[PDB]
Amino acid sequence: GSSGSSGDIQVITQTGVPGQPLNFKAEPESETSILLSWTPPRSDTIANYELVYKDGEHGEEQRITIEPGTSYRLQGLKPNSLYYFRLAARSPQGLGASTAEISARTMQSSGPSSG
Repeated sequence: GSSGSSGDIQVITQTGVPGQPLNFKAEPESETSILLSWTPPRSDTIANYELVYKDGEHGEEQRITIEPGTSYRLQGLKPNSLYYFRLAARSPQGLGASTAEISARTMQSSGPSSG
């Protein structure tokens, strides 16, 4: 109606975190596997990356322990299914920034011919 609050959470600025990677893209390497291509920032010291994925829109935001490199191979997915993905450099001092929410569609698996 009229009564307003406009009360936003006072984010905590703690200088000391890595900068989200660049050239971040996801491609369906397989029907049950997906490859991710990203570019690591200047920060050489990297523990790992956070991959928040969820089954479609009503999925669960699960995190995976990825190795501190440039790319990673994810396995164990459903065919012809949408799956969201989000990368975010993880430092031993504090979490960094998360890349743009990108999603990849698995390959269209053929039908189980009876015969």
